[PDB]
Amino acid sequence: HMNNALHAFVRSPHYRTIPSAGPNGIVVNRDMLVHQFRDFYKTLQHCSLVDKVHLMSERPSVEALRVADQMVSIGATFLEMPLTGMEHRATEFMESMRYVRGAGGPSTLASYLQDTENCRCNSGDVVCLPNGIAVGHGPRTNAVAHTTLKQLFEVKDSFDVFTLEQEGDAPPLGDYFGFAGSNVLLTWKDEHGLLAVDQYQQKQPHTEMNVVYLEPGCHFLSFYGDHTIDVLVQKGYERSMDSIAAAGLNPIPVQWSEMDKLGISMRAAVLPLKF
Repeated sequence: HMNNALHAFVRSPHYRTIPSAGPNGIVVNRDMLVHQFRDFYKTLQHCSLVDKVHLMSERPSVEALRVADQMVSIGATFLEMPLTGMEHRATEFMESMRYVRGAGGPSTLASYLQDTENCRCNSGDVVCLPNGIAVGHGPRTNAVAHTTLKQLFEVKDSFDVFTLEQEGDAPPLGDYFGFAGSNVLLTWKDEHGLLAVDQYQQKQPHTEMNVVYLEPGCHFLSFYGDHTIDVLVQKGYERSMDSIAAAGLNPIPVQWSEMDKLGISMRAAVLPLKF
């Protein structure tokens, strides 16, 4: 066991402003929610995924829990997202950057995507792979972003940038499509994961991939980068947990019902910074 130098920033929920119901109308239990987040923070603390967990101060909007939206880390680059859809979150991202700097992190973030005209990109649509990234193309991440990410990182000699075309109702790619261990592909069993898997296996047909089919809705957390086998799995998805352990991985159950109902994946609630 060795320390991966990965730092995870999260923001605790503001109890007073937790909505009573999620975007679809299902009931949300704020007492359960703050319970689950404290347990989630403690789970991140003792596992192989991250090294150090940093808690950030409360803000009066449940959107501020989506700390992953601010940036994505590709290699040693901390790539800022364009603010075209989230101008109202500038002051939040700001405050988050003070926590990053205070922990010994970067002084600034790379502004390539912010300096590129008409570039739309969502951090969840970028998924880190063995020697490259898979980027979803669809309702959040447009083709300029794919063009820009390729010139930023693609190396044909190798670092691949796979474009995976998404349907209009696809969630961010990383919510249902991920990597674990050395060569394990994690994907949801719905139209979105199955399409992404069909596309990715054609673009990379040379290294055979162990595809693990999770149940649709099974929130999971695993970022490739030591090939640790720890994968956070939403508590309640029994068969998914079986599928993950059937592939030599370590499924770690996390109670996530209330953040699930809020529309916030575990991935969205953790800002992982590859120091």
